[PDB]
Amino acid sequence: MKNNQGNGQGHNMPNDPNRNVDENANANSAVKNNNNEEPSDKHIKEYLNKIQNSLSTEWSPCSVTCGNGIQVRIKPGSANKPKDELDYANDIEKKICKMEKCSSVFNVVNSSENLYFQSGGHHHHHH
Repeated sequence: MKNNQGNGQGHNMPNDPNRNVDENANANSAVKNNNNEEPSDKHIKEYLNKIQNSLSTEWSPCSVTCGNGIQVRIKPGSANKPKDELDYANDIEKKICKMEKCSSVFNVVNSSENLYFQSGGHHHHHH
């Protein structure tokens, strides 16, 4: 039988009552499908750097639903040469390919591709 509050929660950062809980709403909008939107330049240009570290000669899928697909990889001719000296404007070889299933006759859900859009979580909004 004690009348003292005690340590309880203890030292901690203050909460934000002003901030509203829109996480539930965000989850509903955190999923997209049946979209024919082409990949962004930011996404495409970052890919060059993303695979830059592991750049090699290989033919990759178009990776598009209704836009001119493009894959950029080291040119086979320059494959023998060190990759470090190879650059996008110097020896990188690329090709174009359009999606065959872009006949606009059958819907193609992109729910399976949603994971890419989401970072596997969500961040709250402050102020």
